[PDB]
Amino acid sequence: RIDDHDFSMRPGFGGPAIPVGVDVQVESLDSISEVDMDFTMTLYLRHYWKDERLSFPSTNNLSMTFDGRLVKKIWVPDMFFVHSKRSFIHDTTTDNVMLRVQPDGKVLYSLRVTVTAMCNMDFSRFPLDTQTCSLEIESYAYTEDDLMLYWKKGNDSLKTDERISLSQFLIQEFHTTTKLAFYSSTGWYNRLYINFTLRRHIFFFLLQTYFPATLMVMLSWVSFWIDRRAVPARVPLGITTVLTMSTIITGVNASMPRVSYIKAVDIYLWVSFVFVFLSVLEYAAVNYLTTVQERKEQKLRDTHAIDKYSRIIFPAAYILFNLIYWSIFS
Amino acid sequence: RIDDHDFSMRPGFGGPAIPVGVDVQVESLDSISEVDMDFTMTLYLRHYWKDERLSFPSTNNLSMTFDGRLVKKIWVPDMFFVHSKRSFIHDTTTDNVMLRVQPDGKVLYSLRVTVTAMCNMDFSRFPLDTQTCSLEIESYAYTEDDLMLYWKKGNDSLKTDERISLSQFLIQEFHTTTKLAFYSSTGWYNRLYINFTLRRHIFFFLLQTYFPATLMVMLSWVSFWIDRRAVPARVPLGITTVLTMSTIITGVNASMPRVSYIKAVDIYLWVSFVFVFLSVLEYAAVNYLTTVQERKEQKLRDTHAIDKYSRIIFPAAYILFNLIYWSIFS
Amino acid sequence: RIDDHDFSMRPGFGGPAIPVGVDVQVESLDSISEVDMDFTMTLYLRHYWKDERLSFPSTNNLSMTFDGRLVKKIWVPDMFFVHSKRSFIHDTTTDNVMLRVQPDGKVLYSLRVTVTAMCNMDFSRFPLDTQTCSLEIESYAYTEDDLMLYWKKGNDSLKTDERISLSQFLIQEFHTTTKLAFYSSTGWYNRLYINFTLRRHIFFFLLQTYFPATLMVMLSWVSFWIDRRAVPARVPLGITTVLTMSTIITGVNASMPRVSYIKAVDIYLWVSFVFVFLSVLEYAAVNYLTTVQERKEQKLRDTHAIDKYSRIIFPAAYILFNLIYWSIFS
Amino acid sequence: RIDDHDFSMRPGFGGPAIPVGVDVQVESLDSISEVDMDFTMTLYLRHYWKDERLSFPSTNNLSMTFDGRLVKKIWVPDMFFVHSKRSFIHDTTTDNVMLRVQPDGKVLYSLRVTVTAMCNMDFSRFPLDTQTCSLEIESYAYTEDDLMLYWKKGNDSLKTDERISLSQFLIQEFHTTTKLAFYSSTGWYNRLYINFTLRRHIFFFLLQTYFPATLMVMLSWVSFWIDRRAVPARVPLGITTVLTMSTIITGVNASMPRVSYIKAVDIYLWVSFVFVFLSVLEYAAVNYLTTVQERKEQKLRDTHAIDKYSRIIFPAAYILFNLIYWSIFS
Amino acid sequence: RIDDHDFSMRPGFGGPAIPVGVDVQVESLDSISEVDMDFTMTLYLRHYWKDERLSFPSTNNLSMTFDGRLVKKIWVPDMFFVHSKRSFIHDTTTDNVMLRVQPDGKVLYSLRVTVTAMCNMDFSRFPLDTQTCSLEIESYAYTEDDLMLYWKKGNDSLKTDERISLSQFLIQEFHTTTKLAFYSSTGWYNRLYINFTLRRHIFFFLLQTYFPATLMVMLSWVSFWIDRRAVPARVPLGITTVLTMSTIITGVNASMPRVSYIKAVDIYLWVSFVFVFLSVLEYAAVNYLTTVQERKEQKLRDTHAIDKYSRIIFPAAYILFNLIYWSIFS
Ligand SMILES: C=C(C)[C@@H]1[C@H]2OC(=O)[C@@H]1[C@]1(O)C[C@H]3O[C@]34C(=O)O[C@H]2[C@]14C
Ligand SMILES: *[C@@H]1O[C@H](CO)[C@@H](O)[C@H](O)[C@H]1NC(C)=O
Ligand SMILES: *[C@@H]1O[C@H](CO)[C@@H](O)[C@H](O)[C@H]1NC(C)=O
Ligand SMILES: *[C@@H]1O[C@H](CO)[C@@H](O)[C@H](O)[C@H]1NC(C)=O
Ligand SMILES: *[C@@H]1O[C@H](CO)[C@@H](O)[C@H](O)[C@H]1NC(C)=O
Ligand SMILES: *[C@@H]1O[C@H](CO)[C@@H](O)[C@H](O)[C@H]1NC(C)=O
Ligand SMILES: *[C@@H]1O[C@H](CO)[C@@H](O)[C@H](O)[C@H]1NC(C)=O
Ligand SMILES: *[C@@H]1O[C@H](CO)[C@@H](O)[C@H](O)[C@H]1NC(C)=O
Ligand SMILES: *[C@@H]1O[C@H](CO)[C@@H](O)[C@H](O)[C@H]1NC(C)=O
Ligand SMILES: *[C@@H]1O[C@H](CO)[C@@H](O)[C@H](O)[C@H]1NC(C)=O
Ligand SMILES: CCCCCCCC
Ligand SMILES: CCCCCCCC
Ligand SMILES: CCCCCCCC
Ligand SMILES: CCCCCCCC
Ligand SMILES: CCCCCC
Ligand SMILES: CCCCCC
Ligand SMILES: CCCCCC
Ligand SMILES: CCCCCC
Ligand SMILES: CCCCCC
Ligand SMILES: CCCCCC
Ligand SMILES: CCCCCC
Ligand SMILES: CCCCCC
Ligand SMILES: CCCCCC
Ligand SMILES: CCCCCC
Ligand SMILES: CCCCCC
Ligand SMILES: CCCCCC
Ligand SMILES: CCCCCC
Ligand SMILES: CCCCCC
Ligand SMILES: [Cl-]
Ligand SMILES: [Cl-]
Repeated sequence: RIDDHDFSMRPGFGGPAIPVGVDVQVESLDSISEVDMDFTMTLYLRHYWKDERLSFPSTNNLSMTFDGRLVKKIWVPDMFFVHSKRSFIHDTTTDNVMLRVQPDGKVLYSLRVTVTAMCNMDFSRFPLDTQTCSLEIESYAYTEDDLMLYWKKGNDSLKTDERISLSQFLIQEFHTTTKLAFYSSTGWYNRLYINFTLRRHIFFFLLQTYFPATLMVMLSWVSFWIDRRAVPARVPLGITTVLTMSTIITGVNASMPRVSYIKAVDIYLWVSFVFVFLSVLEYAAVNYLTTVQERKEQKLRDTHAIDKYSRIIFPAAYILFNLIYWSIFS
Repeated sequence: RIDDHDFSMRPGFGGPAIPVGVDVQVESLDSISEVDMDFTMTLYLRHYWKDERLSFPSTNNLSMTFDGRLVKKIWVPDMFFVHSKRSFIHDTTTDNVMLRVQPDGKVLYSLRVTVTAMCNMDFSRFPLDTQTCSLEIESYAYTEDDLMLYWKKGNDSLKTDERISLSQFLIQEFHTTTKLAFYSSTGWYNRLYINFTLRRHIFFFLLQTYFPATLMVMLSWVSFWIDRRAVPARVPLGITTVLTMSTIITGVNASMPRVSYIKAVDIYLWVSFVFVFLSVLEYAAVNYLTTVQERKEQKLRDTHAIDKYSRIIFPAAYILFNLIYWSIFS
Repeated sequence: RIDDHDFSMRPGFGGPAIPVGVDVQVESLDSISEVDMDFTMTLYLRHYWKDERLSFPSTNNLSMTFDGRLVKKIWVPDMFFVHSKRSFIHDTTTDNVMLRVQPDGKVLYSLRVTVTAMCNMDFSRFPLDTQTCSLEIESYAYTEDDLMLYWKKGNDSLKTDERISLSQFLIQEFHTTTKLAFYSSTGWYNRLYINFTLRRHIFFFLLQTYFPATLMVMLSWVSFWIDRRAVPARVPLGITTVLTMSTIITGVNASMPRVSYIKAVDIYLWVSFVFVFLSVLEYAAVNYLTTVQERKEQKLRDTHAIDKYSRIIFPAAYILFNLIYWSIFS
Repeated sequence: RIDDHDFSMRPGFGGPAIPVGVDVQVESLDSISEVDMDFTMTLYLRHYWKDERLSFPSTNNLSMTFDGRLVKKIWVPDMFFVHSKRSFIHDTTTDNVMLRVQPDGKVLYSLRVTVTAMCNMDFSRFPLDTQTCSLEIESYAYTEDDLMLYWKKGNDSLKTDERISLSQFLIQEFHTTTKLAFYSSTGWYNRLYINFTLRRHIFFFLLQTYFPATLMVMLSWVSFWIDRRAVPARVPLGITTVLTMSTIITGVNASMPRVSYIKAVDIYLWVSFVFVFLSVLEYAAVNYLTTVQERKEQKLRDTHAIDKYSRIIFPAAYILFNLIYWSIFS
Repeated sequence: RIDDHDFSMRPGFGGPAIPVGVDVQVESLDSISEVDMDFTMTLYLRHYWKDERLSFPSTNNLSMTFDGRLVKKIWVPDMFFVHSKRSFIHDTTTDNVMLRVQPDGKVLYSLRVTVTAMCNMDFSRFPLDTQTCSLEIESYAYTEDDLMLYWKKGNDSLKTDERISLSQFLIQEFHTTTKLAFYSSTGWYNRLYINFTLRRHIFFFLLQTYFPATLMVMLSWVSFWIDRRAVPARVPLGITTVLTMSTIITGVNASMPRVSYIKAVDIYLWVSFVFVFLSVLEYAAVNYLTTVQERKEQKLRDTHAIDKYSRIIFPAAYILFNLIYWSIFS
């Protein structure tokens, strides 16, 4: 009896709020953006409510599935995703819409959607960071006085596919919560949350960034073991180490997020750069002192202490730095 | 009585202009494009007007929320964003539209939209710049004689979310204004403005750009303290420092905005490059003078002054440059 | 008699399930993304079923072709692609839809669609890896009690275009299968699968990555055949070889997948890098020992063993590593 | 009286052609793509014509504004942009359409559109080039016998926003013209043209490209003043200068247009590269001659002329090249 | 008399096939993608057929042009592009559709469309390659028994714009062909082909890639003319040349197509790399032999043949390689 009723008014229009239950199955997590600070998810969204205007006579007490072109002729709750950037409903080969109605008016409605939603990421410990994210569901036009939104089975209303995986992150700790939201100009609304945690894998970053910089720092210590008389052997080695470290730094910066603070990897890289710089300065000082001594001996007419002490001081300083660093950012 | 009226005509058609009030809540600022000089904002837009054709009997003077499919059967204000590049209305899971009507005909109409709009950025002080942006709302079809547009609550009609954030900028000073606009061929219209100010964070740029250039300039000064007899040691240091500075400049230029004037960072980088070039020329001059002196000695049959004066002159000049630069731009 | 029936209800509504057969012809395989882990396909999809509501009088028992605007007036199966990211129906110059009806109600329905679908990839043997993929077809609203989905001709139902070719992969082993799916809140559904296997071509990687690293290792081995007394000849060669290998590694990393586990190419490149590093350290040790001996003889007042042994030891270790590597990874 | 007419037929159907006037205001120039040779423009397009089927009684002879849903119910001129690649009408918060009708049937119709259209470009003088572009408006379905398209006022029909600007170009000389177009299979049509000129800002390219190459040539000239007995000093400087120039050329080539002819900047860069190459060859010749003479003198048992002549010849040749180059391309 | 007919059936439904002629004017060739293997074209597509149901009384025997909203109420041929990736019809400021009807029922129907279509490119001779491409037009629903598709004027039915051009290719030899296509499940269909040939310009590659590799190979040959006693001159030169060649190869490989076989440019580049490698090995051999002879002289107590032989062998071998290469690949 579609044609006999006005479906621009909710069930119970003018009376108490109508309960609407929600059930979600998560299908996949498609991508994460560190410059845009958002994520994309595909899910099946289910609604439960009753409308006495949709009853029909039957002897079986069983639900029937209808084509889905009928959805545009009846009242349907208006859910939307808060703090989202873009979304759409899949529609091949037809709209991905299910409608099942029982003889007493109970309705099950189901959509397949894709949502891109924002989140606040902290990179102060990158690439050792851990992030938390949430997707928020809320009705748009109806306040809690007209429509009451809740999880259909409480904590049991959220399911996930076994094939959910991201190549760069470990996904854990799915759960659901609720909260009441307030708008100064419209009223009070009930929000539903889907929360989860992401843990990044660190092997790639270690192998591609920490390994080369440490190797170049250790290469800069070769200079201390070379006879100081070979100036065109010790100067080129230091300057080439500086050039290699700078090129590595640029190549790494080509792929990094940009924030108003500095990530742990930046601290590591610039400490290595300063170490190489100080090695070059030390050799310059040694050469100057040797020349001065030669001039004084001419006027009057072995390993230099600085080299033999730096051979111990430099490795100790780097080892201490690494101990503190991997005790803090473990 | 939707079917009993013609809603292609405005309320008060043929008579005085109909007042329309506006109220905006800002949800987020998504991105800033320095190449295209624009920004993307998501907001809630609310309209207020009275229409006697939409009155209905009641007892409680309370507004009732209707489905939202009636927005295409009644008259609605026609507003658009001026100097925008693209925009859309969110439509998952349905159109994000609210409609509330009071018994006497007062209407509340609400939309959720995403808009990309342009702004004129001045990069002459980059990366220390400050920009002023604005978003403009105006009616399209109706001049001020047909439609009167104003802020609903004065300067209290703009609200912002606590989660507004940008990774590169600090946002401040949201406020609203009005101004009359004129088109030669159509008439006079009234604009509404939303203004805000953006200030860039500078630590990332300092560490990634200013620090390595200073370090390379300081490394170019070691040549002054090395014995002038070691030509195959002093020449490679200068040419390698020049090469490293060139690679750093290229890597920096890869990510910068292009303008017909110079930004502060380019001034700093090219002054450093000139310093390294001059150091190479100084060693060339010393070598030539030494050779000439030796030739004179042969035909007749200590530290060269240039080095001992350059060791003082170069750091003093660079410090003077840094003082002037960081007093001008700070 | 389109106007005499209600086509919001399936044929057999209230009774046994309606059998629906499926045929597919694959037209092309468009692209593969190793970052988002998906593939794009264009195919022709065909549906077969009977509907006695679509009969008409005739003497020929021959199919008639109808315009295709009639598709939106009649009941049609609602197939969708499981685990897909986006899809669309081509619509130039009109919708690519065919409708062909026999006098007794047998219906042939055909669409041209493009689908992007996700697939999990294992990159541990990259670039020698073999990948498998599948596309899944299922009904959205009807369970196996309402709709019976099957392959129309069993194994003969899948045809492919002669022109299917990807520049990076060899495509083989197309075949089909079926499985029964379950959703905890809706019911049981029958899934159809299209399976295929990809084999990557390896010539490009052999030319671009393995060759330069081997050449650089053999170039670094030159150091052991140069007289050890030429320190400013032997040190620069090693440090420049390290710089070149780092440049090569960065250039290769620019185009490689990022996973938490190590790929074969990364193992090869970093083993080569360590070989060069060890060569530099060996020369440093030789220089130090020579200087120590000279000082000892002065206090008391030919080829060094290490170089002679390294000329044999280094190539043998590299050849053994290569044999192991190419036995493990084929 | 919309419902009493058939609006598939133009006014005057079967008789003389209906005149249509056009007036345009340009709002912005959004972007320019040198790779694809196109530009993006946003404009307001206005149409003027008379249709007596749209008359109505009135007492004040004043134009009235209608909702804009009526455009789809009445006849409208069908203008399109020739040689465009894509376009759209802005539709937030509704279609940006104005419709004003006078009591005697005169109609004003106004659209806000964004068009991307091609502009052919000659890069032979890049980056000192000047380009011209045009946007073309034409009727699709009606020939000059059915529709007469003209500029509503003349040269005064084009207005531009005060804020139109580009980050790379100076915009000048907006004006209009008309021409008659012919299609072999359909007929003759009127075209309207909007013409403008773009001139590039040179400074950025000068500083980023010409300055480094000149500095590197002047650095390669340093070799001529170094004592010819310092072979391990003179060879590295030349080879490192060549490497630096190659790196600069690659970094610049990352950003340049690709055409079948040669741009000016390529001429400058490759001439500089040839100069550095020649400097290296001259040093090689000097060393060979010195060794030959030394061997002859030993068997029998000052500055070399080539160096003293190169010190004069190289700067003079480069200065002559610059004097010619900056005169040809002005 | 639109409402008096059922236009869901083709003209002649139940009888012989209806002839449809096709006429095409090509407006532009917009882009070519070598990574995707496709191209984009904009064209005007014209159809001719007769329909007695569209006859109307008249006195002038002339064509009448209709609005184009009638296309959704009458029967229209269903052409589509085979092996296409995406396409659309331009719709600014309205649908770019023309419809003309003669009194006897003959119809001219015209569309302006943009199509992306695939092409199998062969890059063996890149960048000296020549490619052929085609665009295919076919009906979707009607077999050759129901609809006869043919060129309206034979080979004179294809016209091309005078402004068609591509920056990287020369376009030649537009012509048309036809063929009969078979589908195993549906039937036989007529296809129309639009052919063209593309020739790549090679000046860009000759300047950017071949020239510097030849220059670096010739720079490697300088070492043979340098006194062999200057080891720290001849070793650094070779290693720096190797580094420069590797950087050049990386920079050019950054942008080139990837295939399972080797392109001509990679053959040239890697042969050059091998030449530089062999020069380094030759100098190492010379140094070792000289040291061995000096040791023999010590135990007993001119230019080396290898260098003077290589001064002839290396240039001649490179010349032979170039003569063969430029004779095979033209
Ligand atoms: C630019 C580079 C690679 C380095 C720089 O210093 C080095 O040690 C490298 C070397 O290749 C070897 C040595 O000849 C060099 C020189 O004097 O400066 C340069 C030369 C060319
Ligand atoms: C869901 O989990 C939360 C975790 O804190 C818990 O507080 C809540 O009681 C749980 N609800 C159900 C229904 O299990
Ligand atoms: C509310 O009702 C009172 C009467 O009780 C009336 O005076 C007042 O105008 C009403 N307000 C509105 C906004 O309709
Ligand atoms: C709103 O407040 C701002 C605060 O700076 C003020 O400048 C402006 O004049 C105020 N406008 C009105 C209408 O009160
Ligand atoms: C086709 O016609 C034959 C008679 O020649 C008849 O026996 C058969 O049932 C018909 N088939 C269909 C599908 O109508
Ligand atoms: C049917 O074909 C598929 C193709 O992959 C094959 O796997 C399967 O074994 C075949 N089954 C039979 C019964 O032939
Ligand atoms: C213009 O308007 C005046 C009234 O101001 C009216 O008298 C006159 O007839 C109108 N002219 C036309 C051409 O409509
Ligand atoms: C419009 O003005 C321009 C100004 O340069 C002129 O070139 C052109 O001929 C004028 N056209 C007409 C129609 O007056
Ligand atoms: C040609 O047109 C005239 C009307 O001008 C008409 O009378 C005549 O029948 C037409 N001839 C043909 C062959 O259609
Ligand atoms: C059209 O021209 C092509 C050119 O190759 C030729 O093959 C074909 O036979 C021609 N057809 C006609 C009808 O002239
Ligand atoms: C194989 C990875 C080694 C990483 C070492 C990191 C030392 C800080
Ligand atoms: C044609 C390239 C061959 C590369 C072989 C690499 C062996 C480690
Ligand atoms: C700051 C621009 C310098 C340009 C120098 C050009 C020399 C030919
Ligand atoms: C200006 C183009 C030079 C091309 C040289 C090619 C040498 C093989
Ligand atoms: C800059 C190093 C100088 C050393 C003086 C002892
Ligand atoms: C070498 C540091 C490893 C740290 C692992 C958490
Ligand atoms: C955040 C660092 C600021 C430094 C100002 C001199
Ligand atoms: C404002 C122009 C500055 C140029 C500096 C080289
Ligand atoms: C080219 C500069 C050298 C200076 C010697 C007088
Ligand atoms: C398993 C990690 C190997 C790293 C070799 C450098
Ligand atoms: C790195 C120096 C090696 C010294 C071993 C005796
Ligand atoms: C390679 C240059 C040699 C010069 C002989 C005059
Ligand atoms: C630049 C000074 C040159 C002197 C030549 C004798
Ligand atoms: C240094 C060349 C400047 C040219 C200005 C047009
Ligand atoms: C055509 C490929 C040849 C490869 C030779 C190693
Ligand atoms: C590595 C090549 C050395 C040549 C003398 C055996
Ligand atoms: C002395 C010049 C030899 C040239 C051989 C090609
Ligand atoms: C096709 C021209 C080749 C020129 C090689 C020097
Ligand atoms: Cl580099
Ligand atoms: Cl480099």
